[PDB]
Amino acid sequence: APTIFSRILDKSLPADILYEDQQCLVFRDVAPQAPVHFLVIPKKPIPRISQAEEEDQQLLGHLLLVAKQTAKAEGLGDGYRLVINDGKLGAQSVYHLHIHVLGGRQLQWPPG
Amino acid sequence: KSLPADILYEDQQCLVFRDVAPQAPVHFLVIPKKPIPRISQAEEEDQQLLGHLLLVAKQTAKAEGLGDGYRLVINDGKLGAQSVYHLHIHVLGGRQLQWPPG
Ligand code: NA
Repeated sequence: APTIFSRILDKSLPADILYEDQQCLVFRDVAPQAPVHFLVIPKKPIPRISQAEEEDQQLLGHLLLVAKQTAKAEGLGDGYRLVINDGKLGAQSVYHLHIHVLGGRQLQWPPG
Repeated sequence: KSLPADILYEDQQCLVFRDVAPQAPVHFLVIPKKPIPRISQAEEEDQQLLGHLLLVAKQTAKAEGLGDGYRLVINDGKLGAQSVYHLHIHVLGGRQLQWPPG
């Protein structure tokens, strides 16, 4: 059961790719919820953060470092929010691990 | 009346404690013991620690009974609504989270 992210990864679905390496891919959200809204995904198709395991420690740290690097590259110096959704109550849309990065507006509280 | 503080988890690398102004029936906070003021100021040397914090977040979520789903949130700076200038991972569960996430 590959998710739609398999098409972003294999480039069969065009996307605005901000960053790519052997471990991960970064691309703009199809439906931005802020002036800047992008996703950091692992190439390893970890379905959800609840299903990450000890072996994924280095990859998970790499995803946060790529998120904060890309946030700087996208001019989010006045701040931003990183979001990971798990499961139904999380509103997880796609069952491939992704970090949302939202900036360029005041994010409110609570976070949904 | 702010709720009583409570540590859910502690190891050599981190502390997990309840949010005393919770925004969900389950709402806790994952912090490194290492002084990292904000995620934008993490550096390459923090890679293992940052993955450790996400694994602790997921593990604590399971211990708190968040099997139906939950949300992890990291705020950076004023536009992120970052309230304390120390790295915090917010974990929220026990209700439907909405979209957008603020
Ligand atoms: Na201690």
